[PDB]
Amino acid sequence: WTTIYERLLEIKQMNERVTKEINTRSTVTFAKDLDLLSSQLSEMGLDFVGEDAYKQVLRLSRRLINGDLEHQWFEESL
DNA sequence: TGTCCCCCGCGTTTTAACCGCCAAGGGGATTACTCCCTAGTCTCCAGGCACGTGTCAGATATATACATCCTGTTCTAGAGCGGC
Repeated sequence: WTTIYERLLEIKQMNERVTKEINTRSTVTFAKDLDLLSSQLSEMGLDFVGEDAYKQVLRLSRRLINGDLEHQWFEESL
């Protein structure tokens, strides 16, 4: 329990920085023109944009325990 | 018959083998729609089969000729003996 608690503390302490990192993810428009952005997790909804990172990680852990997340995709998302 | 070197029995230390556990994602298995081509005939005709036959390559034949193998004779090297 203390190990899981400290892991989630490590998640939450930098959460206020990563949340504004993905919220202000300034995608360059030139790569938008000829389609080089990584849209692998954007197709099935594993992206973190427009939403708090900790709550999304909580739902991700819930579905990861549920066994319908295709583990390596959750690995790449993290 | 001998030998010696090639293989077996055993001590030690790694080493990957098997089972313990977890996902992954191509992939075997199943179901369904549909579409091509293969089952089944009609007719025929042109390639395939039975018959007939001139013929041209193979076999028989034999003196001739290969052709290699066996054997006899001679050449040369090696060991033994005798003299200086």
